Amino acid sequence: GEELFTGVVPILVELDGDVNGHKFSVRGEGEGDATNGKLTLKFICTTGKLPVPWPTLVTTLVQCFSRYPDHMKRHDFFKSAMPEGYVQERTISFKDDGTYKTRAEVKFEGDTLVNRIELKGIDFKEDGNILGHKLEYNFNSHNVYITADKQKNGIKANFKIRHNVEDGSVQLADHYQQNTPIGDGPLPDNHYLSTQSVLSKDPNEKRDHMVLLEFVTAAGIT
Amino acid sequence: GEELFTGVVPILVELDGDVNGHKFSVRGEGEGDATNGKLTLKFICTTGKLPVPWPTLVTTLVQCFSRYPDHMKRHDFFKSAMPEGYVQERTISFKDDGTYKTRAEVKFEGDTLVNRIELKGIDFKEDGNILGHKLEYNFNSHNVYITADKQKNGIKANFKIRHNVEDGSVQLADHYQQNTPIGDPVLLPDNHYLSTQSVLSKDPNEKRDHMVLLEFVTAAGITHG
Ligand SMILES: *c1ccc(O)c2ncccc12
Ligand SMILES: *c1ccc(O)c2ncccc12
Ligand SMILES: [Cs+]
Ligand SMILES: [Cs+]
Ligand SMILES: [Cs+]
Ligand SMILES: [Cs+]
Ligand SMILES: [Cs+]
Ligand SMILES: [Cs+]
Ligand SMILES: [Cs+]
Ligand SMILES: [Cs+]
Ligand SMILES: [Cs+]
Repeated sequence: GEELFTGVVPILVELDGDVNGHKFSVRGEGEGDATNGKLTLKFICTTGKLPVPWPTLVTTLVQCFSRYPDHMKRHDFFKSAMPEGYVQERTISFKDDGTYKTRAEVKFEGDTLVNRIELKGIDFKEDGNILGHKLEYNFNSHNVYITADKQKNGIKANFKIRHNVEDGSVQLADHYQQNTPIGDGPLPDNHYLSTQSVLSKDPNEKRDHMVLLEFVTAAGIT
Repeated sequence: GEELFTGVVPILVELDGDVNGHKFSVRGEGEGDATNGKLTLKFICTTGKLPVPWPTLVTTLVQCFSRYPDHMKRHDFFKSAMPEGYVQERTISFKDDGTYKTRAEVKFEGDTLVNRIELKGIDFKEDGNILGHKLEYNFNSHNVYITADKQKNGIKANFKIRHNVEDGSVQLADHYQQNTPIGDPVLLPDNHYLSTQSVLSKDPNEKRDHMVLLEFVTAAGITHG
């Protein structure tokens, strides 16, 4: 599938979410360069104010843009499932707080890469770090370990994401990730990805938004 | 002094370190844009394989290229020391491990911003996160609290750097930083903070132990202003 990702590919992300009843929608437009492992996107909240902090939606808001080095091309599941695409289902548990439950489809629609997502956050408490909006405008992770699930013909990943809290503490986010191809065609070994995220604001944007620049690279101590 | 950083300024970094007896040198070339708070550099180890993981040297490998907002220009200590420059002394205590001790001079040689540092690390353990090289190739986002030292006509800062470890844990690096002008008039700031976001990458066309660093630093904390 590593064919349609040479050159720059336009990205559209659509998310419809519901956290504790608070229903919202986010639309992100941009473009990705898998050759350089580069993502340049801009998300806005189409419905109004975002009920959760932007960093909390980073993991949910296209791993098919990660740069796989030429000697690790056998590890690329994300590209392989294209243009048929894959389904990314996730469960994100926030320590001492609520839980995100996401289901998304990442596929090629025309010559534009699309990530369409349904999100259901429940049992979220306040003050907290999510509903109370006390997470800083940044993002830290790594390194994410991807395994193959040959029993479902997809991949499984489990990782811990630490969100920096404004007081100086740390908000834990346990990600349990499952990916399963839509079509049939394409099974990687134990490898890790290395995305690096930087968050900013559009000075000419008076709405709720997040400008995301990202650097994803595949690597492996094997 | 701030008018020296309008536009793109070339940057030369030179780091000479000694960790547990292991001597090493790092040479960095790049350019910085203080208006956008952008910072592009490339560091190489000219003495061979780096004895320490790259992330631990990022904090020591030029805060005069940070983006200060229009209303906080009067609180920009770093640019006001230019072109004569400033001295930046640091003690970095790694929790349950050794300690870096650094002293740097950041000044304008010709039309080039040069950071010449001296590093000495002691009491590091071999099977630890640093000498055992257990740290992941990244760098977390941070918020530094910059305060004014009116007794040294300079500034003070103390912060916590979290380096990611391979086993899914965190290696804490406690930084103690003090910046002093030469004397020689400098702007002493009010209580404010810097926000830092870095990205480390490699050059595939380099066969030497290196680090390609991209960095975005912005200033905030003062209410208008
Ligand atoms: C997805 C998007 C951005 C990140 O920084 C990231 N880190 C770790 C795992 C997944 C992921
Ligand atoms: C210097 C460079 C990059 C960083 O991320 C950083 N963080 C905190 C203090 C200093 C510093
Ligand atoms: Cs743009
Ligand atoms: Cs939970
Ligand atoms: Cs499951
Ligand atoms: Cs040499
Ligand atoms: Cs290293
Ligand atoms: Cs120590
Ligand atoms: Cs980062
Ligand atoms: Cs001191
Ligand atoms: Cs002096």
